[PDB]
Amino acid sequence: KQFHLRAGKASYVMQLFRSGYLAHVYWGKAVRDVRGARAFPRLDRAFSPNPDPSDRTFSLDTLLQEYPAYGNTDFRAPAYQVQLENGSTVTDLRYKTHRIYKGKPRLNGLPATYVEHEQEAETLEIVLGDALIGLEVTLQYTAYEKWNVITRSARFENKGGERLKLLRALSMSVDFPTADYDWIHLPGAWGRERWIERRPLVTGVQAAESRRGASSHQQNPFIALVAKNADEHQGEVYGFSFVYSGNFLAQIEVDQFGTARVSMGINPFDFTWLLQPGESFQTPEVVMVYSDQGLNGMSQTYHELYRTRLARGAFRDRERPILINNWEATYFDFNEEKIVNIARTAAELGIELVVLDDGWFGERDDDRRSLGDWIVNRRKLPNGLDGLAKQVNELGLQFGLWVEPEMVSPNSELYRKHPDWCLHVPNRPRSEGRNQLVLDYSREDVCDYIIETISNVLASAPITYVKWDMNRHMTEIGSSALPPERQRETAHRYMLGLYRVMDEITSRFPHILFESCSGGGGRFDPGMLYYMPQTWTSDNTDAVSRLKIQYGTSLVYPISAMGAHVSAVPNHQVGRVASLKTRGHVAMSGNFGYELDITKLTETEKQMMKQQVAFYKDVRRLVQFGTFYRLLSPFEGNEAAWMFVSADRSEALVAYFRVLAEANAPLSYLRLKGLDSNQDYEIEGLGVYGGDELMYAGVALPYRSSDFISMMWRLKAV
Amino acid sequence: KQFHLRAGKASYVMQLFRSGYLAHVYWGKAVRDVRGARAFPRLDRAFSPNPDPSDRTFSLDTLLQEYPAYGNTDFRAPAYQVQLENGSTVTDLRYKTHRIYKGKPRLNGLPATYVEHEQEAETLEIVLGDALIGLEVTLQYTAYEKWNVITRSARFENKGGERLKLLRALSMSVDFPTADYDWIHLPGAWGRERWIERRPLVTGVQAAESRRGASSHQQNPFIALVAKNADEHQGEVYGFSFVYSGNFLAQIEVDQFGTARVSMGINPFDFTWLLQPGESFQTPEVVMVYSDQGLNGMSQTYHELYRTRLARGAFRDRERPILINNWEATYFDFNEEKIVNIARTAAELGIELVVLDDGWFGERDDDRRSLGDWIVNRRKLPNGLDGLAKQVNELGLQFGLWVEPEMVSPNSELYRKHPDWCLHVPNRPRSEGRNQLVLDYSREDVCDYIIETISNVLASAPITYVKWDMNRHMTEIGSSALPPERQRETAHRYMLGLYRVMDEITSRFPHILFESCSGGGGRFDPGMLYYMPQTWTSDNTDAVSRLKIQYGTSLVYPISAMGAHVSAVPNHQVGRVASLKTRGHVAMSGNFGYELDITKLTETEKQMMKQQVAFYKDVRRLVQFGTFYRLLSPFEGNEAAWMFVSADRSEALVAYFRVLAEANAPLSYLRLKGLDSNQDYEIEGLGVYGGDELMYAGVALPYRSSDFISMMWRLKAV
Amino acid sequence: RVASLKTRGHVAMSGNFGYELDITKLTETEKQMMKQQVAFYKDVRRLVQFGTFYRLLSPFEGNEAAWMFVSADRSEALVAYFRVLAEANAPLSYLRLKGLDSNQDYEIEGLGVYGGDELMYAGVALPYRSSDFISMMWRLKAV
Amino acid sequence: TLQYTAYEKWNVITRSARFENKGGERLKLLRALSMSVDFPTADYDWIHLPGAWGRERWIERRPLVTGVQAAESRRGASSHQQNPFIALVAKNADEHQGEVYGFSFVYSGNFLAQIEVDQFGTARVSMGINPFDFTWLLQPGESFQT
Repeated sequence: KQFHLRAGKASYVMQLFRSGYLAHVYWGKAVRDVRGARAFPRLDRAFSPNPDPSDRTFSLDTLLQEYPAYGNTDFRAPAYQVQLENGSTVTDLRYKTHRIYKGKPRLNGLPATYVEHEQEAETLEIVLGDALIGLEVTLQYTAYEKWNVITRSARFENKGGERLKLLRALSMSVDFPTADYDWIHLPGAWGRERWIERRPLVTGVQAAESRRGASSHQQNPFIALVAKNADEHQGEVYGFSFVYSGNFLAQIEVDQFGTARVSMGINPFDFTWLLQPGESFQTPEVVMVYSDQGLNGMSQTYHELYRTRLARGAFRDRERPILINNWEATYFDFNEEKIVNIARTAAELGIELVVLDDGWFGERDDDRRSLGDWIVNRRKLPNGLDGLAKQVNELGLQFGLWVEPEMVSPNSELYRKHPDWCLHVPNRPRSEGRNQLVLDYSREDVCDYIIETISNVLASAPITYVKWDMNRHMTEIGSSALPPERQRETAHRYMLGLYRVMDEITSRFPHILFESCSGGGGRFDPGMLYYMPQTWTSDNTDAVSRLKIQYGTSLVYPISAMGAHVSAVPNHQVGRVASLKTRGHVAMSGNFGYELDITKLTETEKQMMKQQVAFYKDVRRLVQFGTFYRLLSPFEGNEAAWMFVSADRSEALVAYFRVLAEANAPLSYLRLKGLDSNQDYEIEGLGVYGGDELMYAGVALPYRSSDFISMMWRLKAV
Repeated sequence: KQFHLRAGKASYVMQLFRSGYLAHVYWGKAVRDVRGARAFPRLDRAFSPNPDPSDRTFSLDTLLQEYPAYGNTDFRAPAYQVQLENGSTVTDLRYKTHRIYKGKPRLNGLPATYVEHEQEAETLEIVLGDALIGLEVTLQYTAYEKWNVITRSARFENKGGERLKLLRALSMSVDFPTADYDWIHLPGAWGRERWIERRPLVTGVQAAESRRGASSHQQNPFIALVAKNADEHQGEVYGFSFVYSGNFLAQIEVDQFGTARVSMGINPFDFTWLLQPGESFQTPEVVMVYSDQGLNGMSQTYHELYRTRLARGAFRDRERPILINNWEATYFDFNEEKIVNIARTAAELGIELVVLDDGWFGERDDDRRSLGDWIVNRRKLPNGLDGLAKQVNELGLQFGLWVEPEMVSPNSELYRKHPDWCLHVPNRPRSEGRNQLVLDYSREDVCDYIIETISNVLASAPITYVKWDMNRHMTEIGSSALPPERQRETAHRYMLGLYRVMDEITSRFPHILFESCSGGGGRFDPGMLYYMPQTWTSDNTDAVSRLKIQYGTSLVYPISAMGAHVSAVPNHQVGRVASLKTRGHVAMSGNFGYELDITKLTETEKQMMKQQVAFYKDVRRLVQFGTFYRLLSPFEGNEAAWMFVSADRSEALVAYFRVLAEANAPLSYLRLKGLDSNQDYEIEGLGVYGGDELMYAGVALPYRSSDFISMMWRLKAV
Repeated sequence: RVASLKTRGHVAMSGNFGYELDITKLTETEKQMMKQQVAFYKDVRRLVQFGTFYRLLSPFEGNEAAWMFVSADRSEALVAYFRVLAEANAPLSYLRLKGLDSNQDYEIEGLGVYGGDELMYAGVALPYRSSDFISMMWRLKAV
Repeated sequence: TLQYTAYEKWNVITRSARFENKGGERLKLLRALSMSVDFPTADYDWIHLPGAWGRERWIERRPLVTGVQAAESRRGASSHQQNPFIALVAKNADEHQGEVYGFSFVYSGNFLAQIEVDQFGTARVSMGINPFDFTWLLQPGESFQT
C-alpha cells in the first residue's frame, strides 16, 4: 500500500499504515523504488499513548503523517481541527478510497498552478473519512512531469447530518525524519520587503505568519528547509510556497524525537468555518520544490512554473513594456498638461507606456479623501481619461491607469450613501489606515458594484495597462451580512470576493496588462500572480536598497513579475545618492521602467536614459524569460552579483555591484555560472573567453572608486 | 502618569498614554527615576493603522503594551481574546482605576508565590475595562522587597449583560524595545528532561508549549531572554517562569521594527472559557526575574524564592531524608518479606527512609490493571501496610508510600462501577497510555471520592512520606458533567480539581513529606512545588545522563526539590556502566537517595554506600539549602562542574566530572566562584588556600584514566 | 566618498583635531560651520585628549559606531555616535552609556537633566535620520 | 639579565633582556626576543592589528589554532601591515568585561609577535626583534640590550 509520486528528478512517497492511517515516507531525489531500506522501527515511546490498547508500539505521536489531527494520541500541531455540536474537537480520519488521473484540476474560487495538456502532470487524490460525523477530507497531490514540483491542497465535505465547525484548516503537513536543517523565511517591512533570513532550527515552534488580512510586507508566504552545508549553487533545499494572498501560517515544529513538522495554510488564528450538512471547504494549494543544486536550483524551478503555469492572460509569454509612472514625479500635484508633457519626453527616450497614478479621480489632491468615487477629476483632467489616453496614443505610446477598488474613504460620496459597505463590527469605532476603510468584499452586492463600476472606467478610454494598489490592512474584521457563527469567515470570504472580482474584470479586458501592487510588495505572492502577471516590487526605489529586496524576491518569484523603476536622487525613501548608471543597472535586473520627472533632466541625462531604454530592449527577452543565477549576496557582504543565461546557454548578461568603497582595496574576482564550458563566449568590449575559464577561474574586476558602483557585461557565444 | 515598581535592585516601569492606554516603559537594573532619557519618537509607520484617524503617528501596532489585544490596529499576537455574542472578537480595554497595597494576594483556586508578612512585598492592581460589553480586567503586579522578583497575573470579570467567551487568556505580555537577544528554553523527553538550549532570536515567532494537559518532559514552562554576551557569571538575563502544571504557551514574537513581545500563560490551543454575566476568571501567575550577574544570578534568585516562599508545609525549611526506593530494585516482583529484607539492610547503611513503590495494591502484579482500587494486596502484604510500616519503624526507619490517584485502569472495580468517571468524549474510542485512563478531576464527585479514599489509606498506617505519580498524558479531553459550551474548559478545570485535591490531602497530613512525580520530571513546575516541596527529577538514573538533566533543572528549581537516586549498573535506561563513586557524587549534588536491591550488593559496595550516607549527612544542609554555582556545562563540552556555598561563605563543596577519557591528555584546571577573596580556605586533605587564588588562578584537576570520573572537595574557612 | 562636513568634524574631534584642505576655496556655509567647530573643540580639548575613553559600538561588527570621553571626576562627558548606511522604515535605536556616576544627575545640553543610572542601564534614544553617513554628538554636564 | 618592572598605580609589567659576553670566545645571536611566557591553557582568542596604507590597524579577533599564529614586519619599520601589538582575550570577553592580556612592543623596526600552542594546550607568547634576516655578533666583553 505505497504511493510513489514522481515529480521531475524528485520522489514523493507515502504509505498506508495499519487501518487506514496515511504516513509520510520519503521526499527527495528520485529513487526507482523505496523498498524500505530506511525503515521505521516502531517503538513504545513513554507518554505517547496508543489508539489500539493491544499494541504499545503504535502511537500517532510517533507516526510521520501527511495530514495529522489532535486528540487521538497525537500531541504535535495538527493540520486541521474540527469542533462538533457536543463541544468535542476529537476527530479520526482514516483511508476511504483514492483515485489517480492525468492532468491537474482547478480549485474552486481559488488561484492555482495549471496545465495546458493532461500529459504535463499527474494528480493523486486520497480520500479520508470520519464515519461518526460523516466528515470527508480529500487530499490532493499533483506531480509535474517536467519540474521537481509537488502541489498539495485539501477539500473538506460534510456528508453527515450535523454542523461541523472548522477551527483550523491548513493546506499541508509533512514530517521529516530528522530536524538537522536550517530554515529560510522572508521577513521585512514597507520599503524593505523580503530580506533573506537563514537560521538553524530550534527544538520547538518556529513560525512566520500574517494576521493583517493580506500576505504582507512583514512576512512572505514562503519558507524553506535547507541542508546544513547547502548554498546557492549546491545542496538539498525544500521550498514551500503558499498560493494565497490573505492570512497565512508557515510553521515548523521539532518534537522530542528530532522530527520536523512543516505545515502551511490559512492562519487558524481568528479563523473558523461552519460546515452545514452538504457544505464543503476548499483550501488553497502549496507548491513544494526539491532541488539538489542549491537555492538557485530551487528558485529556477519556481521561476519557470510560476511564469508559464501560474501567470495567465495574453501577456503571459509576451515581452513587457518599458513604462513611466508619475507617482514619485508629481505625486498628487499634477494636471493633464503635465502628464502629456511627460508623455512626449518619454516618446523621445523610447519608453513604450505612460502610467497615470493616484490623484486622477474625485477630489483626490491628497490621500485623505475620494476613495470609492471613481470618476474623472475635470479640474485636473479637463478632457477626461478619454482625452488624455487618446493624446498619449497618437504619440505611439500605451496608456495606463492606477486603481484602488478595495478601499473607500470616509470622506467620499460612496461612504455617505453606503456607510455599512465597509468592514466593521457593531458599536465599535471604525479604525482607519491612511484615512481610508476596507470595503466588504464578502458581500455580493459590493463586489457586483465594484466590477461594473471599474468596468465602466476601463471601457471609457483606450487603456492597455492597469495598476491595482492596496494601501491598508484590515481592522475591525466583520460583516453585517453574516450571522454571528459565520463572522470569523469574513477575512477569508473577503479574499474569495476579491479573487472573483479580479477574475471577472481581467476576463472582460484581455487586452489589458494588469500589474498588482500593495504599497509595493504588500501582496507579492503566487495568488496575485495568477490574476496579474506582474507586481510592483517595492515603494523603495533606491538602487542600493533594491539590491537586498530584489535578491530576496528572486528567491521565489520570476524576474518577469519583478517591477523595477529608475527614480530621482536623492532618493525619496532613504535619502541615498547613487549614480544614474548604478540606478539603471539595478532596475534593468527586473521588469524595467522609470519613475521620475523626465521633463527636468539635462540633455546629458536624457542621452544616458536613452541608451538605457535601447539597451534593455536588446536584453529584454534574456532578462524576463531567461535563466536567473544569484552570485553574490548583499545580505552576506559588501557586494551583490547575478546573471541571466539564455535557455540554449548561447547568451548571457552579468551584473555586479559594490556598495562601500575603501582605500587601497585588494583586487576582486567574479566566477560565473550556467555557461557551457565547451563553448567560447565573447565579452563585449573585452574579448573572447572560454566558458570553462569564466566559471572555473573567474573574471578580474576593474579597480574602481566611490560608493555604490555597478558594471554590466553582455556575453554571446561564438 | 507613570507606574514605577521596585523589586529588589530591579525596576519595572509603566505609563498611561492618552486615554487610558497602558504602555510598557522599562524593565532592568534599578533606576532612581525615569525622566525619559530613552524616549520614543512617535512615527507614522506605513500600514500600521490608527485608532484615531486624525493622528497617523499613533498605532497599537507600534505601541509597547502590557496587555495587548488584536483587531484594534494591533497585528501582533494578543495577550487575550474575547468573542462576543454577535460573533465579533474586537475588545477595547482602557484604564478605570488602580490600587496599591502592601503584601501579596492569594489566587483563587490556584498556587502562587506568597508572603508571610505584608511588608515583604508590594502589590499593584491596574483595573482595565471595556464599557461596551462591561468587561473588567484587573492586572496584578507584585514586587518583592529582598529579591528582583516581579509576579504578573490577570483577573477577568463579566459585569455586562451577555456571556463572554475567552478564546485566549495569557498571564502576561511584555514588549522589549529591541530584539538583539538570545533566548533559552528547556526542551527534552522522558529520560532526558530539561536540556539547555540557547539560540539567537529570529524575526517571527519562537515558542515552547505543551498540549499534553501537563507541564511535560518535552517542554518545561520556562523561557529566558539573555544578552548576546551574557553567560553563567555575568550579563543581563530576563527569566520567565510559569506557576502552572497544565497546558502552557511560552512565546516570543519579533516584529518588523525589532521589538520583542514575550507572552506566557495557559495555551490558547484547544482552550476556551465561558464567562456568564457575574462570573470571573483568574489566570495563574508568572514569576519574572532580572539579573545582571549572569545565569547563576537569575537561578539563585529563583532558588531562594521557590524554596522559602513557594514551597510550603513543615518540611519547607527542614533537611530531607536519605531514602531507598524499591522500584528499580524489585519492580512489580516483590513481597512483604522482601521489603523488610531491604529495610534491614538499609538500617545498616544509615538510610533513614524506606519507600514502598508501585505494586502494593489491588491485583497489581503488572502495569495493566488495578489503578483506582486503593486497598492493600494481602497476598503480597499479609500483614498489610500497617504491619509493614511498624516492621520498618522498629528498625528506626520512616515508611513511605507510592500513589497515582489521577489514573484508573480499565481493568479495575472502580471502572466497572463508574465507567463515566474518566475523561472522554461521546461515541469515540477511549485511547490508553500504559494501559490506563485519566480520571475526570473537573468533576466534584470524583475529587471528593479520591480525597476520602486516599485519606483512608494514609491514615491506616504510620506513613510519613508519599510519592505522587502520574504515568500518562491526557487524550480525548472532555467531560460528561459539562455542557457543550464548557467542553474546552475541561483541561484547565481538571488541573483546578487536582490542585484542590492536593491542597486538601496535604492539609490533613502535615506530618507527611510529599514528593511529586510524573515519570520523572513530567510535572517539574512551580505549580506542583507549591503543594509538594520536592519532585522526582527523572526516571533516568544514569550518572552521566543526569549531568545534563540536573544542570538544566538547576536553572530554575532549587536543589532541595531535585531528587537523585543511586542506581544499579548496567543502567536500566541507557545501558552505561559507571563507578559507584561517580553515581554518588552526581546523586549527592541533589536530594540524595538510593534505588536498587541493596540485599544483593557486594561488601565492597556496602562499604562505600555506608560511607556515602555518612558523608552526605554532613553536607546535607549545605547542599539542599546552600547557594548553587554552575562552573562547567556538560552541554558545552566533556566536563561538568558545580559548587555549593554557604550563606556566610564559610563553607563550600565542589564537584567535578569528566565523561570521556583520552590518552596523553593535557592538564586541566578549575576556577571557583562565590567565595570570599579576602579569606583563606582549607581544602580538606590538600591544604589551606586563599579564596582569591581559588577563584582567580584556580585548582589543578586530577590527571586520570578510564571513563566517567568524578572528584569532590570540601572547603572550610579558617 | 562624499560625507557631510558635520560628520567629518565629529570623527576628527574624536582625536587631535585639525584641518587639511584649501580653506580659501570654501563656501561661506562651510566657513561658518568650521568657526563653530573650532570653538567647540576648544571648549572640550582637555576632555577629549586627556579624558577616559570608552568604546561602545564597534564599526567592525555592525552598521553603527560609537564612543565617549569621560573626565576624571566623572563630572563631564562627551558622547559620539555614527551610522553609515541607511534604510527606509528603519527600526529605532538606543545607546547605553558607560563610565558615569550612577548616583549623579547629568544634564545633556539640548535634551534635559537625566539620571546617570538611566543613561547606563536604560540608554539614550537615537533620533530617526535618513541619508547615509550620519553623526550625532551629546555633551554631558553634572549638576 | 631578565628585566621585570611592576608599576604600583597600573597593572603594567615591562620585560626586556640584556645579553653580555663574559667569555673568551665570540658569540653570535641568531635570535633575541624581548620576552616569552608560557600560559597553562590555550582556550583563548587573539587580537592583532592588521591592515595597510589608507586602512591601518583593523581589528581581527580570531580563536587560537593548535600551531603557530604570527604577526610580524620585515620592512625595517612598524609597518601599516602589522602593528606591533597582540592580545590574549578570554572566550567570553568584550569591551566592557572579561580577562584580557596585552602585549605591546616599544620598538619601531622589524618585530615578531608569535603565539604557539603545543600538544598539551599550552600557549607561548613571544615578542621582540624579528629573528629573520637578523644576527648580532657579541665579542668578548660586549653586550646587547633588547
